[PDB]
Amino acid sequence: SVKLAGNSSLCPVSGWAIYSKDNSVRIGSKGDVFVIREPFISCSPLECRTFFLTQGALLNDKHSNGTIKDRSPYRTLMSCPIGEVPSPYNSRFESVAWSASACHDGINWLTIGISGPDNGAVAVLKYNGIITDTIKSWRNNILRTQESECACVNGSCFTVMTDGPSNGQASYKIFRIEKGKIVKSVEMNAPNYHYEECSCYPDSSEITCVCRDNWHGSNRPWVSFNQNLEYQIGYICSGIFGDNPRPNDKTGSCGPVSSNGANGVKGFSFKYGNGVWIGRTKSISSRNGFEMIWDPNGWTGTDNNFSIKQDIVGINEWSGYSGSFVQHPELTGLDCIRPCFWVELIRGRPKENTIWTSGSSISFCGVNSDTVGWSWPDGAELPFTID
Amino acid sequence: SVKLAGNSSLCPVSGWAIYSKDNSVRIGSKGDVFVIREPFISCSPLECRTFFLTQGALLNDKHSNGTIKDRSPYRTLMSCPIGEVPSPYNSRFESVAWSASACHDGINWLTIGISGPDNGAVAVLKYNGIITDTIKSWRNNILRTQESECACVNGSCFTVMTDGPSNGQASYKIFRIEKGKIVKSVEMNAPNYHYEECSCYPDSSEITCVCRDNWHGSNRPWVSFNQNLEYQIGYICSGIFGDNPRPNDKTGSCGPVSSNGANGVKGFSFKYGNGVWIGRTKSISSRNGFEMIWDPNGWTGTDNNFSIKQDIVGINEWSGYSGSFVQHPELTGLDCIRPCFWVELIRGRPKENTIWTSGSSISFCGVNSDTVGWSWPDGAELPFTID
Amino acid sequence: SVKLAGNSSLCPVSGWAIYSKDNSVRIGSKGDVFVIREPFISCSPLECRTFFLTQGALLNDKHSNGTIKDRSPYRTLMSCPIGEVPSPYNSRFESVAWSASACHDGINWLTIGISGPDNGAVAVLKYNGIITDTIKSWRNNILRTQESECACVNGSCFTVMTDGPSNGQASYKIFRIEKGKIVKSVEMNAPNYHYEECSCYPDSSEITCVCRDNWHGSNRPWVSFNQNLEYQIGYICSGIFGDNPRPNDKTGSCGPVSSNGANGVKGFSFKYGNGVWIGRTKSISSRNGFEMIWDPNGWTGTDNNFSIKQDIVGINEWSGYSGSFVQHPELTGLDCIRPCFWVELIRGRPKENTIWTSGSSISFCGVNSDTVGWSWPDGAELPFTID
Amino acid sequence: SVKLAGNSSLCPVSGWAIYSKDNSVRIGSKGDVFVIREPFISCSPLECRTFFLTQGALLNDKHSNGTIKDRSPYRTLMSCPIGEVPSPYNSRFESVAWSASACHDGINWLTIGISGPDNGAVAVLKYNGIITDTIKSWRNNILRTQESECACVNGSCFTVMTDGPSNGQASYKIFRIEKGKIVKSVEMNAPNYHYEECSCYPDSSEITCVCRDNWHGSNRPWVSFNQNLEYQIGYICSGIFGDNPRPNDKTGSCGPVSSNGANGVKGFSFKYGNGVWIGRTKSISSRNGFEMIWDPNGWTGTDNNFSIKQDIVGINEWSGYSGSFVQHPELTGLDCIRPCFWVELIRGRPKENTIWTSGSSISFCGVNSDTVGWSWPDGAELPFTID
Ligand SMILES: *[C@@H]1O[C@H](CO)[C@@H](O[C@@H]2O[C@H](CO)[C@@H](O)[C@H](O)[C@H]2NC(C)=O)[C@H](O)[C@H]1NC(C)=O
Ligand SMILES: *[C@@H]1O[C@H](CO)[C@@H](O[C@@H]2O[C@H](CO)[C@@H](O)[C@H](O)[C@H]2NC(C)=O)[C@H](O)[C@H]1NC(C)=O
Ligand SMILES: CO[C@@H]([C@@H]1OC(C(=O)O)=C[C@H](NC(=N)N)[C@H]1NC(C)=O)[C@H](O)CO
Ligand SMILES: CO[C@@H]([C@@H]1OC(C(=O)O)=C[C@H](NC(=N)N)[C@H]1NC(C)=O)[C@H](O)CO
Ligand SMILES: CO[C@@H]([C@@H]1OC(C(=O)O)=C[C@H](NC(=N)N)[C@H]1NC(C)=O)[C@H](O)CO
Ligand SMILES: CO[C@@H]([C@@H]1OC(C(=O)O)=C[C@H](NC(=N)N)[C@H]1NC(C)=O)[C@H](O)CO
Ligand SMILES: *[C@@H]1O[C@H](CO)[C@@H](O)[C@H](O)[C@H]1NC(C)=O
Ligand SMILES: *[C@@H]1O[C@H](CO)[C@@H](O)[C@H](O)[C@H]1NC(C)=O
Ligand SMILES: *[C@@H]1O[C@H](CO)[C@@H](O)[C@H](O)[C@H]1NC(C)=O
Ligand SMILES: *[C@@H]1O[C@H](CO)[C@@H](O)[C@H](O)[C@H]1NC(C)=O
Ligand SMILES: [Ca+2]
Ligand SMILES: [Ca+2]
Ligand SMILES: [Ca+2]
Ligand SMILES: [Ca+2]
Ligand SMILES: [Ca+2]
Ligand SMILES: [Ca+2]
Ligand SMILES: [Ca+2]
Ligand SMILES: [Ca+2]
Ligand SMILES: [Ca+2]
Repeated sequence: SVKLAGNSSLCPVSGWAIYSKDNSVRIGSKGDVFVIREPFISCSPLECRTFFLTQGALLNDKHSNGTIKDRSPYRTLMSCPIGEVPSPYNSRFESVAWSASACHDGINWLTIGISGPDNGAVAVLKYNGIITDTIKSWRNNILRTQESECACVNGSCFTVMTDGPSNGQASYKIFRIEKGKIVKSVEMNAPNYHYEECSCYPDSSEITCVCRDNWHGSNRPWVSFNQNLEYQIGYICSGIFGDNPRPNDKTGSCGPVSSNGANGVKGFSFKYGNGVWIGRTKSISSRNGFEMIWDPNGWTGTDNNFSIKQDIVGINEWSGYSGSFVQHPELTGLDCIRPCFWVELIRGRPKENTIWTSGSSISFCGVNSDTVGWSWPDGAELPFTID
Repeated sequence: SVKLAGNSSLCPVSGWAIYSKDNSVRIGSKGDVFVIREPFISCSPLECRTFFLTQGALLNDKHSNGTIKDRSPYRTLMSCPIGEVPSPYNSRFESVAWSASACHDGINWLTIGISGPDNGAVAVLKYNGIITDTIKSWRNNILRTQESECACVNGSCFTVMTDGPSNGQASYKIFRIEKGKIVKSVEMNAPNYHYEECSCYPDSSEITCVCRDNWHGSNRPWVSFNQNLEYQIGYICSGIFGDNPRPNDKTGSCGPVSSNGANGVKGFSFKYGNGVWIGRTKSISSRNGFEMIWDPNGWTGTDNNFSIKQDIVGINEWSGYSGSFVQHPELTGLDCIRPCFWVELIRGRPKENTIWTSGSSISFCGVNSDTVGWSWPDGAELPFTID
Repeated sequence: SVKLAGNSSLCPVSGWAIYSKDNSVRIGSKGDVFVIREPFISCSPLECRTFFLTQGALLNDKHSNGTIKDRSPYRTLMSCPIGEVPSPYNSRFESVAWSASACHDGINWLTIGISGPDNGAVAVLKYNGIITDTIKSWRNNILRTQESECACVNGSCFTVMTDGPSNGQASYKIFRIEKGKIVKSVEMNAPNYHYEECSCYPDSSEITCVCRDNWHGSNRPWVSFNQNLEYQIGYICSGIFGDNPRPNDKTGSCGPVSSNGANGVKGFSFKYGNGVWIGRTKSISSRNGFEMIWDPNGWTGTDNNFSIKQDIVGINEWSGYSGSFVQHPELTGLDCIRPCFWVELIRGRPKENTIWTSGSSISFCGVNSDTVGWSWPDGAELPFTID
Repeated sequence: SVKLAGNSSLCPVSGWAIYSKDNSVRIGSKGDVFVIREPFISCSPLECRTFFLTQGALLNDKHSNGTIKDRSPYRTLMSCPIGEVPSPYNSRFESVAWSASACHDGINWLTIGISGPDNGAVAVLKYNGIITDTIKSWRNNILRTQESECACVNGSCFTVMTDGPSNGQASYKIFRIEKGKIVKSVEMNAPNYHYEECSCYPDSSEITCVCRDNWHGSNRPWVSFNQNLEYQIGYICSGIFGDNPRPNDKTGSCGPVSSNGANGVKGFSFKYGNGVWIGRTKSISSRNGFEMIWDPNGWTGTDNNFSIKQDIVGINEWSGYSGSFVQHPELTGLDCIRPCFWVELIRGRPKENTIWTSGSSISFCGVNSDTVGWSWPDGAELPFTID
């Protein structure tokens, strides 16, 4: 039993092979499946698990009513083996939460679950299911975190949290956590930046996060840092805009792109030098479709040219949140950190005429062997009996 | 694999961080969830489990009819991982019982399950699921026990049982149990006292129990003892009355407070010198709401002043039973015994127009980092389809 | 990991403490519970499991139709932890079978499952879930076995099988099995005897079986043997008749009691010298009620006097099959083999107006501490929605 | 933990003893059971598992509509313990796939799952649930594989894949895989042959596959090879034709039998010198019934005589796919590789008036002790409530 090193580089990849699909909503039509949203994947040296925020209710039951709502005392962070439907019969309880993160340092699971009132939320940190720390809202305005896996390097795991307005300047903090205890934090000095729901991963002993600007950027902000939390900040320069909503592709900016900049969706990207693997919706205006784009100079370059595009979900199909997750050499036996990603497929409100909102998931892992584009949509037929 | 020492002191705490919430009733609207009551939490060196008394039926089924009833041949003690719904598909069978206790000595689980007729009930003791002892009613009047975890110190576990009237003087016995075998017992000499449903915990090699006086006390009786069963008795002196029902807060008594003293509810409190952490309903007349109060001299002082109050369940929401559970250093890695507590959220009869009665649960653990008050209620919408 | 010795004597006991109750039928009203019958319990050095013959269908589903039928290609032997409901979600598959036995030798599980046509049934023997042997019908007339646990001594396990008429002289064979392989068998020379559904247990290195005479005995036949299959045969002499149906208690016989001798029910008894613990229905004419009787000279004496009687199921409640199971010192840490027993509570056809037949179960273990009589019935309300 | 040797010979067997039956469709009438097809069994040194292709839906739910369809983005390869129903609550997720294979090399599970578009499908290979390789369609015409277990010898596992027309000459490749990585492949030079859905097993360090000719053969093609992929090809010569559909038994051919040669069904056979154990439907025109036939010179001889026939499923009952699986000495303790087989029992479309298509399964293992023929059919009553 040993700590993840996290000191090797990210595996370069040429394409994405499908890894999992849970068909949660299709199955929940009859089976006992949690109403969920904000799912994410995270692995240990032994297994990969799907984490998710339940709504404390099951699909096709009356208690799924009004589940478009983001926060409540009923939401809980739970997890199950990857690819399985989130059910009360196969799910491990993690924490009470309407915002969350989780990651394995090689020894145990760290989970972070935020609950409580909007004006004084509290993040409860657990290590091996034991409460080890808490951090309370410092701006009294919806303390919130990744909704994807934290990143671990040599026994230290890192996350980002935000507190403050969703439509203006907020406050962003980076945390270093050891055995579930916060050992260091720093507030990012990022005037005119907006960070939410960061997708963070380790790469050569350091952490890179690609996040969501809900205020005024249709491209994605990023923050990178070493174990001592010495950080750098910026925005993805590519004219291949990564957020949703967004403008049509055109000349980009290394700062926040104001056009269609308000609102957004959780997403991710993988940096490789000046290049970037961009995951994004296919629609510029709604959470529909998904695609992976390789842009060889997209991290630092502003043009809208790219080299590779791989279809993941058809433009006429619902998508939603997406996030990175990695597989360490301790798990794979490789000499690099393998990048994977998941996509949330959201069904129900507000776009569909149901009483409920829930999602299923798909995931892919990066490879250098042959791959293919396609569409792996949710596939449920709405409305349900309960609607 | 080693016996719990139980020789360190109780961890002082400034607040309570939320630990679990199962949403059992909300989920049971569709899912296969046991009708239950009298749940409690108990931990081993490895995990924490929710124990509970089923009614041998599932929610939203006709067999849940009449489950306001306390005792029957169908009630069974079962357990599942903390935070999960009590289902036939994830629950371990423990014992046949309509009253129960359980605890882990560091090596194995001890469970105590009382079943049989009101005039001759028998407690069946199990160690690692094997019957190790029995104790039969000695007053022929509803032998009954904790409905929360027993307490273990250096290979010996302790509990309290009551036999006799619920509305007058009864008989109370303390038991010392080793590997599931009763090695010693003593009858408490407590004229004018009434003890039921004790919440007991270890603290510096000795046991402290805070219980329910159903006869004539609106404050809570307590009994403490060493491994030798040499005991002391009294009542919590604070004018912050702990039982339900109870009078409005006023000058208290170190004896039983007669005002609104009849009837009651299972509860708990944590002693710290002259001070006390009091968990109680918010309503003085019904099982509604829940709050934690820190009263620096409430154990021995009679005034109605206090220093800290933390909201747990809103006054307009149903609560019910509550009980202590601890986490030992063998589990946490701390240098003290950590105090936690659970709350039963009762739904159905008699206050609601259903055919059934059942509960869900929430739990919290004590910390010295930042916390927040809120309301984490049951959240089910009654009546159900079966009603 | 070591073979059960089985060389200590049976623990003498003064009473029976309740061990488990699954409430299968009550729960199956909504939950996904197998339609079953012929359940039995058996333990390893680590755990105790309920074995049972499914009807390849669930309660309250149309496929439960006609399940009064004894034999079909759909019946399967499965098992789950004791006290849990037999569900597709918690049950281990053992074998395809409409008659069965099983037991643990201390190393692995032996299971015996008989399937195939009435005129050529085949018993499939498995050791650790791997087929190790088969034995085919030798009289071409419904090869059938214990429907309770086989008995193991020093790495050898033993069972009894019957082939031939249910209403006249049949053929009875004893088998010695090692690691799932039949190493020896012998045909019992028992003219005028009838043996079915034996309840066998180990006691001082030898095996004692108490069985069912379906031909012409209202008392129970027995067969005992050593590891070399050298056997003795007889009938329980007590005037406290053990079968169902049976006459009112009166002077008994050490041979088959012809009065009400036809038909019967699976049962058990524990021999202690000239004495016997008798488990039986309360009704002399139907499968209702259950009681344990201690008759100090009932094994060899013909009078109808007895010393102890303990109620188990009320006479106005349904019972059914019953069988012995033991707990070895390797499991309990005792210096003797502890006797326990289970009772099948049959609901549905032919006595009740349903389309189906199924059972739940209760179990008890022998102790020398205080116990109490009561009634722990099935408790389901029939008919069900499907009827 | 050690690699399977696979160097012993196949165990000669005289008959087949029933091993498992899951009753999936009967149970799925009420329970939460996946709609599935193309099930198969495969074992490790420790356990045997049922693999299967779900339709991302449950029985008796509207999402089972149209499941006669072979390929979709919703189909997933999952597995559960043998004999258990495939449920979301007991099934492990393996891969996203509408065609698949899997096998254990003694250390870990290899799974192969093909998904993507018909004109560019991709096989994703996993070792211990981690993606280790991919192979993409080379003829752009429905890349497809075994639908039964791959075969492992000394740390190398082997499979066969096909790409191209289902009604004419296609392309067939053999693969050698080590720890989930393709280390060698070769295209079979088989003009006028057609290979699909091979059932492959190890025997004396080499691999033998019996497959399906969908083009123009009513007998079955075979391919055998050593670890070096040096292969031999041919057709089973016996006049006891093995495919479905097929002509009435008559003089056979060692080449493809054109009569009723178009179309077919997945099947298997076990070679013993010039002899062959043939598993086949009972009907020559439809997927009904199943039987095992021993033909002492059927591998190389063209006559229609045989020595042994054992009934498995009645001619008036539905069958479907069938495939071999083996149990290695590492699992059984035998000095040979034991032959077993499974049968898919298909219910629904196109032969039955339902909206759905799904299957249950039975399995048998070869023995030299006594066995019996019978019929162990699916047993579900169609249509269902959803139809
Ligand atoms: C979910 O919530 C909606 C809104 O409360 C429910 O629809 C309402 O039903 C109530 C009671 O019949 C009426 O007073 C309103 O007119 C309805 N509102 C609307 C907008 O239709 C709905 O019944 C709930 N669904 C379930 C399954 O409980
Ligand atoms: C169980 O079986 C019985 C007997 O087949 C079914 O009752 C029959 O229903 C059929 C079709 O409606 C009628 O032809 C007969 O008149 C009925 N027989 C009797 C004795 O009532 C019954 O419907 C089945 N139950 C279920 C749930 O499938
Ligand atoms: C308030 O909305 C935020 C979150 O956005 C949304 C979404 O579907 O866009 C889901 C979350 N739901 C949950 N995590 N439960 C949010 N975040 C929270 C904390 O509400 C947003 O990033 C603006 O601040
Ligand atoms: C008789 O009522 C006692 C118990 O009261 C409570 C209650 O909700 O107040 C539930 C229990 N239900 C169960 N434990 N099943 C009781 N205790 C019993 C043994 O009935 C009380 O303490 C008075 O003696
Ligand atoms: C034929 O009846 C025999 C069995 O009896 C009965 C019963 O409820 O009485 C249940 C069984 N059901 C099953 N084991 N499935 C039987 N035995 C069998 C093999 O049918 C009897 O002992 C006479 O020979
Ligand atoms: C196209 O049909 C092929 C397969 O046929 C069968 C069948 O029931 O006959 C089911 C499969 N279903 C799945 N494996 N999902 C097929 N194979 C595929 C890849 O569709 C056939 O062998 C001809 O090429
Ligand atoms: C990464 O960490 C491992 C484990 O400590 C160490 O042995 C190795 O030197 C590091 N790798 C590199 C490339 O620095
Ligand atoms: C508590 O028990 C432990 C374990 O035996 C012992 O080593 C230690 O001395 C004790 N601690 C105190 C403070 O007495
Ligand atoms: C029973 O078997 C044990 C284990 O082999 C042996 O040591 C012991 O002598 C036996 N007990 C008796 C009473 O003979
Ligand atoms: C088969 O493999 C085993 C394991 O390596 C080896 O020891 C043995 O010699 C082989 N058996 C034969 C018959 O070659
Ligand atoms: Ca934005
Ligand atoms: Ca570019
Ligand atoms: Ca009171
Ligand atoms: Ca005070
Ligand atoms: Ca259900
Ligand atoms: Ca009889
Ligand atoms: Ca007598
Ligand atoms: Ca063909
Ligand atoms: Ca021949």
